[PDB]
Amino acid sequence: NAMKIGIIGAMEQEVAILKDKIEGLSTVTKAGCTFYTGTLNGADVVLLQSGIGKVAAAVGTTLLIAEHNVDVVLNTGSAGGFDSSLNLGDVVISTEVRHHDADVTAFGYEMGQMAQQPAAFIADEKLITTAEQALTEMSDKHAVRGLICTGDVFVCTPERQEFIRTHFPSVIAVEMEASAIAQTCHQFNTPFVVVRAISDVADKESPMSFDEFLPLAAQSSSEMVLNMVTLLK
Amino acid sequence: NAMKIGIIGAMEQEVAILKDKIEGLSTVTKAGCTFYTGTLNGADVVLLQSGIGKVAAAVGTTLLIAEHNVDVVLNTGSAGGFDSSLNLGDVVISTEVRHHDADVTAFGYEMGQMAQQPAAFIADEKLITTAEQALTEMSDKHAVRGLICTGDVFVCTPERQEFIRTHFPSVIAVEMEASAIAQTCHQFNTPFVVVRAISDVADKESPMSFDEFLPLAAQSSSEMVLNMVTLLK
Ligand SMILES: Nc1ncnc2cc[nH]c12
Ligand SMILES: Nc1ncnc2cc[nH]c12
Ligand SMILES: [Ca+2]
Ligand SMILES: [Ca+2]
Ligand SMILES: [Ca+2]
Ligand SMILES: [Cl-]
Ligand SMILES: [Cl-]
Ligand SMILES: [Cl-]
Ligand SMILES: [Cl-]
Ligand SMILES: [Cl-]
Repeated sequence: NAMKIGIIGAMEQEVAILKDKIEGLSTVTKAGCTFYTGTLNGADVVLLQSGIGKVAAAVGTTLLIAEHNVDVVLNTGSAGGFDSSLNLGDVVISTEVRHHDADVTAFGYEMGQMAQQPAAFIADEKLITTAEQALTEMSDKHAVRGLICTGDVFVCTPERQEFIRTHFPSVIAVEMEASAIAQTCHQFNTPFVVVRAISDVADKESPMSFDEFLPLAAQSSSEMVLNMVTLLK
Repeated sequence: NAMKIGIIGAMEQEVAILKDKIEGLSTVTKAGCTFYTGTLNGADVVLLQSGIGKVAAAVGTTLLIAEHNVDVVLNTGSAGGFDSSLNLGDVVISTEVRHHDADVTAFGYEMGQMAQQPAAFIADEKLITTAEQALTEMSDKHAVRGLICTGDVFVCTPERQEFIRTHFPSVIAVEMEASAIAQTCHQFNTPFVVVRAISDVADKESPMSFDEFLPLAAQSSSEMVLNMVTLLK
């Protein structure tokens, strides 16, 4: 018996680096998802390319846990930076994750809290400790640990930035899958962590420059995840 | 072999009427979802209580299709009315569904279209025909057929109604799961239809009157689904 490590990225570029390192690779496709199973430095992994956004991530995470038998989930890829200390390419590690675009305050929930869910999804303590160790193995890579907020939006306006900061002042980064991954993992009682890297600062120029910085972000976040899975073997 | 009809409702009250009609019932729970399997007037059904919101609906729909082997999906329950002809308790039938809260327009997608997804999810022609025949079997029940818009929000402010109407002028009703169910069905190439009923008109009065009319909405939409399953079996 060994841990089975799920790794989730949304986009082809976010998974390709890790894909090509897997040994004893097998491939499955289902519901628009691709699953690459094998070993990464002797760790048993299942690497999922989910697609973008909350529903795609939830579909894929569900399959990853229910059909691919993973024990923990690591979410890799790019994110939009909100913490002022971040630079492009820097790592972000989730302490917790929230939906920035959920509002059932009608019924007394706090902003971001989905009905019947906790207000925040707490990343696993052991996986955070593993992420810290993984970061030390990189060459002078800066990270920030903190709240990651997700919505079905690529944030690129000052108005949407101000809404998010009004309700989630501690937010360090935004993206489009983490809270779906985290919620699904909560429903399945599965440990998770998000270890992404910054592609942009979620401003008006960001949609145009995303593509130029995605390779950097994918490289950083992939190097984190490779170091983590090796630590977990 | 017979068609296996999946039926999805978010809340206990949305599934309770149908649950008690099932014959040869068996129950299982997974990931915060409850699945009620048996027959409804001789049709093979799997009735899912998913939970509220897009992620919960996606998790449940994924299990319903992948693990419970359903061939079609009917989404039941309550919705907030937008079309001016709708009264409390009236039925809404989806022609198509969109995410009202998705925005990746800066990458060229249209409003509401998720990246890597079609702009709208089209309800199945045969299931819509069946819904129309079910509606005729009711005693003088008014319905509107049209676009249903989903988001992770219980809509109850004029500002949010105005945003939705600005971007989706043909919307007939809003709710919190349909686009997740429909996207998941798209990904699984599974037919779907939404056949909900009106609990409120998505205004400032709607948070505190929802509960009074949820039983009415559950009654109408359950009667539609029961009529449909008899026809589809
Ligand atoms: N600005 C942004 N908004 C949402 N997701 C991402 C992912 C990278 N940049 C982002
Ligand atoms: N006003 C509303 N907004 C979202 N979903 C529902 C479901 C019933 N009424 C609704
Ligand atoms: Ca062992
Ligand atoms: Ca290789
Ligand atoms: Ca560019
Ligand atoms: Cl890509
Ligand atoms: Cl920090
Ligand atoms: Cl209920
Ligand atoms: Cl949800
Ligand atoms: Cl009509």
